[PDB]
Amino acid sequence: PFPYSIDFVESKQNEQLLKDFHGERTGFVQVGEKRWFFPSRFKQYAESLYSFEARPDDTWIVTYPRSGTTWSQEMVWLLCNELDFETAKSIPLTQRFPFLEFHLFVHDEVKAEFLKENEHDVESMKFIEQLSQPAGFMLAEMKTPRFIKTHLPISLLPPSVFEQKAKIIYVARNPSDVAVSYYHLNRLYRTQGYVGDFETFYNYFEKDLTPWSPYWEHIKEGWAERDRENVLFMYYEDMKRNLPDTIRKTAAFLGKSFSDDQIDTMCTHLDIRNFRHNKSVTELKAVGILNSGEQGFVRNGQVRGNAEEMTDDIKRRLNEWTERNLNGTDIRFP
Ligand SMILES: [Cl-]
Repeated sequence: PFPYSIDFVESKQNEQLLKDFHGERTGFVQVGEKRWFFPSRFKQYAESLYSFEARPDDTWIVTYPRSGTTWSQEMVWLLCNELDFETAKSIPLTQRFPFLEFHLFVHDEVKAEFLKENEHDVESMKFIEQLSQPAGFMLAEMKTPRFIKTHLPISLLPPSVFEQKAKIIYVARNPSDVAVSYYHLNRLYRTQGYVGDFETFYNYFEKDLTPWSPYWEHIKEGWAERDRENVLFMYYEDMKRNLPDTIRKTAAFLGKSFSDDQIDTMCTHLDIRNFRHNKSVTELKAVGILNSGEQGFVRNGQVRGNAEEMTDDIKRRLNEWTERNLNGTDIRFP
């Protein structure tokens, strides 16, 4: 029984969101007192998501979007699979490390466009249809330890995750870098279908009218669980600043043990230079669900601490938003 209210966004805001977000064609919902933001299919799948059955040997990665999720998944999958680089290379990360709630973001009317554009390839069409099915069905069938990615906040996780004490890695990333990266995610994924500029996107993000917002409630919930024995909380910039410490610490949290030589191969694999050529960074592309015109940011990233999309006005608003939300907490980005 799904315990929280699911209400459509107020009529006029909902109308404006549909003008700017072409990946959704019915509308957007806000969930419970914190008003967690989702497209319409959340209402259809809320019960089946919430009653998903975690296992005590599951490894969950829980992040706000573009908070180091793909890099962490690659690091974690390898640490839990005896550094099997060959298997990691040959099987896509989306199969090795499925995304619990991706199916929320495949609207029937957008799916029909994808199918039209791939109508002459039966395998492409099966792939697209599967995107719209819950990952939970194939996860439930697995008889080996599972690796689950989600952006669902702590308060919307299946209660079975904490009941079973499944291990959770929570990664937090500073809101300036999240805003710019999440903007690019919204342009890259036609399931989002965002058409506007960075400033219009920041306006939505600051109002918690982007999926999995409120951002600050996401971070605070993660911070409020980090003391549990089955939760490891890290800041994105700390993880990237010291790969050897990140790898050892993560390995230790997961109950795994590796040599200096093994830690070194994992540092090489996860180095920004090599990771830029990793398959998990570049299937979605082949059926044209990724926008091939938006691979600029994928190839190049942002100028560190001064994204070209950033304006002094938006910088100042990010500072004030940060102050309002972190005042009277001990949360501090590196
Ligand atoms: Cl950070």
